Amino acid sequence: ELIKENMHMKLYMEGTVNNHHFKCTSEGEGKPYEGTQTMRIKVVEGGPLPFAFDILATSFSYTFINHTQGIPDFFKQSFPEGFTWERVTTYEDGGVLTATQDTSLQDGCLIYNVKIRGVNFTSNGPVMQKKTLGWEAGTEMLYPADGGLEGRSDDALKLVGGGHLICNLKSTYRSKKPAKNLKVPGVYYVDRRLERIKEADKETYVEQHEVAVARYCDLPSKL
Repeated sequence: ELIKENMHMKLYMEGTVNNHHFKCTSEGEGKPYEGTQTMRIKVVEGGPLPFAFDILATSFSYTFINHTQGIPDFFKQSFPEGFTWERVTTYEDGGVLTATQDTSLQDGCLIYNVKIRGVNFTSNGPVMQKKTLGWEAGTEMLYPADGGLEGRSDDALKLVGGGHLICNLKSTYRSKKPAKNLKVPGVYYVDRRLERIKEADKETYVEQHEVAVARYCDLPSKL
């Protein structure tokens, strides 16, 4: 098939957070049908970043979700054309980060092109002060909306001192195939655990791992 048991990826990211410009690149690999993946990330312009790398972590890969129980897989079905994602992330203490991503497949390698714009982060808040300690595991709900899918989650960012900062994610997923080799699923959920494995040099080198598994809701139904 086009999405093999093992797949590699390359990513290019550019953006600005509170008017601080940066670029990142990454390379990695994963098992798309197991829902696991690793990325080795470099900040290649604008490093060291004057803000928590964690706010970028969820912008570095939907092809690597284990879609269990035969859930129609909008992402894997989109190849060879690929798909795009876009998102607004709203932090409860003010910051808003928008992201646009193109996912393509080129000579057997997944290629990600991501652009990020973050504004209104409080200068003495935990993001700008680099007082974060990674993400809690989380659940995204995905549902069909306008010949595509949308997604929603509320995620918890760990803070120095043991607290959490919550943000809300609203995503839209659009296939580059025009619904002709694409079966779109019903409402479903993706459970994820994204972990930072290594970092060096003021977060200008970061290794990240994610496991992501899609599921219907299991619970018994009276109807």
